[PDB]
Amino acid sequence: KMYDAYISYVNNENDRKFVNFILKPHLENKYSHKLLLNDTNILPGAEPSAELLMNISRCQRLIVVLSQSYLEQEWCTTNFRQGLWHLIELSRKPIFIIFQSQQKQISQDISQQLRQHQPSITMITWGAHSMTPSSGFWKELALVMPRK
Repeated sequence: KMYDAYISYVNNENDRKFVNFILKPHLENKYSHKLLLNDTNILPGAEPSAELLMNISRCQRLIVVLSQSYLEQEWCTTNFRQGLWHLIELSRKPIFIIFQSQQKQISQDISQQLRQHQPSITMITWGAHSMTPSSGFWKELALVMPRK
C-alpha cells in the first residue's frame, strides 16, 4: 500500500468542493493517482500529528490546499515557519496549492516564509486560467506527482 499523495485541506465548503469535485477526480481519472485526503489538522501545536506521520510514511507526496481559510488554523497563524520545517523534513518537497485571487489576503509573514523556502517546496498557483485542461497548473502538478 503506497499512495501517490496525501492531500491536506480545511473544512471549508469552497475548499472541500474544489478538492472533491476538481482536484481529486482530475488526478484520479486522468493521471490515475491513488490519493488519501483529510481535513484534519496535520500540525496540532505546530508538531506533526500521529495521522500525518502515518500518512507521510505511506504517501509519495504531500499536497496542501493553502487557502486563506487553511491559513486560519492555529499553527499557520502562530508558527507557520515551524510547521513548514516539519513538512519539509517529512515530505522532502511539500506541494502547496495557492489561489491567485487570495494572494493579497495572505499575511506578509506567510508570503515571506513561502518565498524564503522556495528551494525546499513546490508552490503551484491556481488562477482563473487554471481550470482549462491545457493550463500550466495541471502541467506542473503532473510534473511533480509520481510519473506513471
